[PDB]
Amino acid sequence: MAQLKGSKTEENLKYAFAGESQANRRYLYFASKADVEGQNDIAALFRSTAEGETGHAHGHLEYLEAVGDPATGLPFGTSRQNLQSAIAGETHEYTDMYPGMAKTARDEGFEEIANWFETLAKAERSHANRYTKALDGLVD
Amino acid sequence: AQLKGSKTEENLKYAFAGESQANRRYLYFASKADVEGQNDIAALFRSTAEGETGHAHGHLEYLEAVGDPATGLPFGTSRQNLQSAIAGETHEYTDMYPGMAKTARDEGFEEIANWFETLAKAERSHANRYTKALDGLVD
Ligand SMILES: [Fe+3]
Ligand SMILES: [Fe+3]
Ligand SMILES: [Fe+3]
Repeated sequence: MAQLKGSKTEENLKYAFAGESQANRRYLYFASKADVEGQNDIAALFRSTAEGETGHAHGHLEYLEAVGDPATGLPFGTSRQNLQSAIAGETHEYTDMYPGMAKTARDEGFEEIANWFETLAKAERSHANRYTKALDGLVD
Repeated sequence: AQLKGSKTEENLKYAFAGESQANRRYLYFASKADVEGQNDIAALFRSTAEGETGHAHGHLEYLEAVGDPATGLPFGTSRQNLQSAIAGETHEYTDMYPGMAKTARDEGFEEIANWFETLAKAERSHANRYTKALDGLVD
């Protein structure tokens, strides 16, 4: 638990959590590509492996509960804590991250990617708003 | 304008990492809600997680033009995807997880060291299954 704070192992858990999260997403993408190809056994293999990566990421997050949410630095655990962290993250995404990435895409000559980032800014704003209403009505 | 070597390429990789993590985080939060009996909050975290799956999917579609953010290798076809997955998993079981276990043991986190060692063994097994699948792929 707490002796983790400020260690290299803390940073390794965060890195491994990021890698495992991405591995799940990547393997599900690969599974859908296998679906389209009619490669049903390969698809099923990707999905089974992706499920293993979910368990791995879950374990990393269990350990990180001692130090804070890797996306925000905020405590996590209870639903009130979780909503507060998700709100903070989402708010940062819609106010700064995606609009900044949109502007840069546009200025580099990637109009469609800029429009995509703007679509995502709108999406995260809707997430942040829904989470806030949920927290506002929470009875714990 | 070429995506390869652009600031936008790097931003798509970063955004992909963020979106991937957001889905894992929100699913974890959904399980905490389930245990507390906050079933409406659980459903909101799951719904939101599904949105983040879409976002990650779209970032990956753009990154197909440049390479797999985990390995730098091409992806698209099952042959390419297996090859990339094998390369990533091999890095994790030979280098990443053993390095992390050594640091954890050195810092006195013995349980965590063993966790990373267990994961190294799991990724080796992943690599081996993907290699078998690639070997018999009808392509
Ligand atoms: Fe894993
Ligand atoms: Fe969101
Ligand atoms: Fe998102």
